[PDB]
Amino acid sequence: ESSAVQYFQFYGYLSQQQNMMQDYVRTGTYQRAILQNHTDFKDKIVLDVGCGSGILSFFAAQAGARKIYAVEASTMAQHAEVLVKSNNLTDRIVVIPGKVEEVSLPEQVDIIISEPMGYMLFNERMLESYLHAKKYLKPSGNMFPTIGDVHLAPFTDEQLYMEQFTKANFWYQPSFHGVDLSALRGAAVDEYFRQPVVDTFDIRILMAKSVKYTVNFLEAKEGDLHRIEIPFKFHMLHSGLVHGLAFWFDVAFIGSIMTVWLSTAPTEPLTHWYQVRCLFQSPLFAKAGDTLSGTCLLIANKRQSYDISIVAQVDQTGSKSSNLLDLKNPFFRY
Amino acid sequence: SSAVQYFQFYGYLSQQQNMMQDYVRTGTYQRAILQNHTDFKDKIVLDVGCGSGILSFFAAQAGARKIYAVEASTMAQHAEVLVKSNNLTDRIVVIPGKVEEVSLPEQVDIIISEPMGYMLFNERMLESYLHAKKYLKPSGNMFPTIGDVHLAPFTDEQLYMEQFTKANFWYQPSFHGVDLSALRGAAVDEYFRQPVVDTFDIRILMAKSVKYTVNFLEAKEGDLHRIEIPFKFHMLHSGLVHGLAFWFDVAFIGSIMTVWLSTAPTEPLTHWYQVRCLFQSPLFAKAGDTLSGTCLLIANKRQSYDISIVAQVDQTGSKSSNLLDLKNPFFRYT
Ligand SMILES: NC[C@@H](CC[C@H](N)C(=O)O)C[C@H]1O[C@@H](n2cnc3c(N)ncnc32)[C@H](O)[C@@H]1O
Ligand SMILES: NC[C@@H](CC[C@H](N)C(=O)O)C[C@H]1O[C@@H](n2cnc3c(N)ncnc32)[C@H](O)[C@@H]1O
Repeated sequence: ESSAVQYFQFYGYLSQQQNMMQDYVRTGTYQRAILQNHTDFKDKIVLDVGCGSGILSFFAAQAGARKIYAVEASTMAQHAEVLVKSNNLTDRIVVIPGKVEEVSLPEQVDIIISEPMGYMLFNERMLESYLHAKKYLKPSGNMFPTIGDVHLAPFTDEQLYMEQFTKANFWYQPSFHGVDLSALRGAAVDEYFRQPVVDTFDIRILMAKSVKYTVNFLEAKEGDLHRIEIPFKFHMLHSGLVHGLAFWFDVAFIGSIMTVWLSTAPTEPLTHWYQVRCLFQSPLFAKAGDTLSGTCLLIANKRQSYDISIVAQVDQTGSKSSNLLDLKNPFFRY
Repeated sequence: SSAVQYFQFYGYLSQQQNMMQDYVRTGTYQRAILQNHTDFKDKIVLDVGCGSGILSFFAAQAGARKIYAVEASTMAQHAEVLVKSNNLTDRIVVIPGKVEEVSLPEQVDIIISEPMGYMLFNERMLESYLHAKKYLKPSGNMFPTIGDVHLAPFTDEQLYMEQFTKANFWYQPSFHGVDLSALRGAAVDEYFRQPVVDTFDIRILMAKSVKYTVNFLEAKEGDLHRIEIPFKFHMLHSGLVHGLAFWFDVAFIGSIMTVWLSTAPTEPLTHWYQVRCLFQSPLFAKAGDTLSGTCLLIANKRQSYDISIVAQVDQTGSKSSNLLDLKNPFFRYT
């Protein structure tokens, strides 16, 4: 409820915009996607969903768009309008303060642009507002990004596991200043392992080819994203302990001229999204040739995020791990 | 509304652990309670905001007959588990709820609490601690008994320049084609509004500190809604005053012994560090000059304070006026 207030306050700070804008892979790929697909913009009507500082709307204008509606719900809207004026684009970019679910637009649009992707793609639940915005999209219209692929792969990383395990085991102490805390170990492990780990890693820690789950933004309905079910079956390529699942995502800007990809894969140049790892509370032993199967379930919550459920098992042994994660509250290990 | 987020934060075992592991903090509380055993032996105790229960366990180690441990977060349930597993059900009673809303079955001899935040007053929990005196027997004691806030002018060219280094990101005429320069002034203002949390060498301090004292035995809840701290500094060192540094001490004034808990820069580091409020316009002062003004802390709806600092060099008449948001500190400690 009031969780939404804090969400939009976060985006009101220029300090946050600076960090975002300094992701050169993010900013550069968006610009390339838009400019190299200029025919998708030339003399067209554009909607920018959550424009922030206005940067994507400026790209749209660079690509020759006739009119851009730049919708922003935080007080960043005021700073956007300052930039539109100072950059002499008042005749083309129209900042509209407010939520995209609530504002009126005078016109339907040829193309929607946005950066709705959060950590693990889904965090922030902005994909829903992005899909909601399709009420303004003409029949023959496009969305940038067009689709999104989430990848997941099993990883081995004892150092990470043991760091999180060691923190939780503070609550295994039997005489902390003479007090037995040990009755709370189970609660601590639950809590610490509930946090997804945001950082990057060497790809050599991945034990199988990634499973991918695609969302088509042209086709999906807002309601589809309330419950996201991702089944998986990994064919294990290396033997060892599986400490959890690594997550990343790519998005594609499928234009009339080119498809441009923005990847957050660990094989690609680093972005501010990094990668996301969900640890198992207890690792699963797998041998090469084994199959690790189960289900990643994402359930939309009232905190602009998802409750994550990961159930995984080594088919050959019946060894099973069940995990609950709180995507809203990641551990930023970088 | 932001009270809900406040209590959610303390519902995490990791946040409780953060404070428990502050050795200076937790060890000093234990030593103040145990070394003043006669203030506790066979006595009735109220622990305001018991969290994990750790201070209530210390009161039990010191021989208290009965300890009412009040906790408003869901941490109350975990504290209860610890009381059971430590076989202290007969002596420690966990009462879930806000100290302003629950009922106690009897009046107490002594109130213990750790309600300090940054610059002493952040989080406004001292209002709850003072509110709790409605449960205190006449001539009952409080641990801590008094609190001192210290302020002193500092010089720190590196810290000051940093603000411009960061804000100057906006001072560029073609960021991917966009003139960002019109936002530089707003970016500067933003950074100066955040109090800086980290530690420093005492050599940066330009004058003897002044102190503002709260006597918890005497103070009323309402006294903390507006805190006016006048200051006159007779300058020890010539230089540019880049702002005011803040720290605090509390004293536990027991029957046997007074024990001090200090967060001073001359003392070992605690989880509170120290806090510096910068001046966007610095003040030049020579040794022997007097730097006078007022630091006014005005309580706000976000469990924090709006900080207004006005300072002048009496000899030159040159002044600096500053507004900071204590709810949004910059954590600089690296
Ligand atoms: N993480 C990227 C960020 C900026 C991207 C931008 N393109 C930048 O680079 O500046 C998303 C933006 O979307 C806004 N936002 C989120 N939801 C909504 C909404 N429902 N209605 C309007 N704005 C929203 C939110 O306040 C934020 O400023
Ligand atoms: N300062 C940190 C901590 C000390 C923990 C422990 N004592 C430690 O020293 O380790 C304060 C505790 O007070 C609770 N709290 C804050 N306000 C209230 C209130 N009005 N009513 C009940 N609980 C409150 C709050 O949820 C938190 O658990």
